[PDB]
Amino acid sequence: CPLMVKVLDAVRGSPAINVAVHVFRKAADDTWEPFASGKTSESGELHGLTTEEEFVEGIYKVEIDTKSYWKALGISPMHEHAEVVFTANDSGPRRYTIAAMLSPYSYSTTAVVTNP
Amino acid sequence: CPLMVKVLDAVRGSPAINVAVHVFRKAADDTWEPFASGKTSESGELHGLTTEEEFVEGIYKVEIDTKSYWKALGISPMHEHAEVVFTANDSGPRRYTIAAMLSPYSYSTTAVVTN
Amino acid sequence: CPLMVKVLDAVRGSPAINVAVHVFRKAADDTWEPFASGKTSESGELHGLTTEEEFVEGIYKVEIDTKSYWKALGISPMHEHAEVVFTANDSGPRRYTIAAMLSPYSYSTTAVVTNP
Amino acid sequence: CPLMVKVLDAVRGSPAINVAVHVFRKAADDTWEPFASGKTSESGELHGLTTEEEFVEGIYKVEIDTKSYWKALGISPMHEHAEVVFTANDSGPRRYTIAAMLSPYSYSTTAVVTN
Ligand SMILES: [Zn+2]
Ligand SMILES: [Zn+2]
Ligand SMILES: [Zn+2]
Ligand SMILES: [Zn+2]
Ligand SMILES: [Zn+2]
Ligand SMILES: [Zn+2]
Ligand SMILES: [Zn+2]
Ligand SMILES: [Zn+2]
Ligand SMILES: [Zn+2]
Ligand SMILES: [Zn+2]
Ligand SMILES: [Zn+2]
Ligand SMILES: [Zn+2]
Repeated sequence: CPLMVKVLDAVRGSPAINVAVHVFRKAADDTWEPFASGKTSESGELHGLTTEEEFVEGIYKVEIDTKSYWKALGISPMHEHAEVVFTANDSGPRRYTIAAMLSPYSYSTTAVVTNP
Repeated sequence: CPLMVKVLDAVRGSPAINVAVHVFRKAADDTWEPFASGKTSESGELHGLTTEEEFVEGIYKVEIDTKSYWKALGISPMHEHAEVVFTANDSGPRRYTIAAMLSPYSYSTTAVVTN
Repeated sequence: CPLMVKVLDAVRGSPAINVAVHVFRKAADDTWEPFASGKTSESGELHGLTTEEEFVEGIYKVEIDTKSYWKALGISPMHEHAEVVFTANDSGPRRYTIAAMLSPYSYSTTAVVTNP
Repeated sequence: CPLMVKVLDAVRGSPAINVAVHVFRKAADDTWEPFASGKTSESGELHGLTTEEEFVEGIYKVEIDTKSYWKALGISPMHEHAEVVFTANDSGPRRYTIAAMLSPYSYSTTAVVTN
């Protein structure tokens, strides 16, 4: 995969499973145009988002749905999504994995970028 | 302070000094409206952004400028900004501190909400 | 303070208040020797640990007590403590702030080192 | 694998490759006893450390060598190791993955435990 997203639950120490994810690309007029979407697997991973020729140079946003993921805990989180923005391929053929560790009021994200 | 932002440099182990911060609020037409701005102090802190009256319920984005902060290192980061989005909910005015610990390809943020 | 410790609760979005903290210094025989202790304030901070004179060069461990901090949440955490190790003062005086963002199965810790 | 370790470089945005990992268990006399060791692969992952029979309930420390890892950056880190301590199985038996995202003056670590 040119783009893969992986999500972990830092409260229970488990993959975050069946969670919705939306991907956008910034367009000419400055709006976020819809690019790809899905739900995470049993390992907290979402594979198969895009193709090598669809994944053109530009700026991308990843939105992970969190509103009710912690409902069973009794806590409402800081926002309805966890989100990251990244700039891609100003420089060539590269593959990206976006990794997120999530809690209701805190998260850590990392972009791992490799040249095949 | 209804809203304070504090920024740490996780590569050199120090406050991030003199870095630009812009804050926005989501508007009627779904675009981001300019809300408040300033630059961090000697301690990495930014006070005085807004007032209890201007800071109504809604959805807010904090943008921290990182385009050149890493140059002397010889590394260009994952993106020209670090961005945090939060919802200010109920009833009921709260005070917010947004803390961000920054590296070129990673970041950890935390929102602390009191009252 | 030559040494200050600050603790945040990443699950509830609050300072972590009334939490026990232990500090140790490495000895010759390679055992950790007790060096200072206390409980955090209403701001999640612990001030007054040591003096400039007592805070000599060496290797230090900070232990934050977490066993039952999240009991009211229904979760047992990954360990009875969150711990950090650091190497101190190599040239001239330096002041340290150890900051920790805590959840049951994850944490983020940062050392901020400043020249007075 | 009953125990897997994975290491990421948060400064360059890549897996941490060929880095040394030593694992210990808290012994009778309260000292750390050597338990298992290895080096990370091209993916930043370390598999094959132990067996279901050897990995009994107890307290374990994972030590990641970082002394010379950012020398080429020009910075000396907060300490010569990154360390995680966890209690097992507590449980038992579960499978553990310890993930660490590393910078010179910071780190983030997460234990994922499955049955
Ligand atoms: Zn894939
Ligand atoms: Zn959604
Ligand atoms: Zn959002
Ligand atoms: Zn203030
Ligand atoms: Zn800006
Ligand atoms: Zn941006
Ligand atoms: Zn103090
Ligand atoms: Zn204790
Ligand atoms: Zn311990
Ligand atoms: Zn070694
Ligand atoms: Zn394996
Ligand atoms: Zn060590």
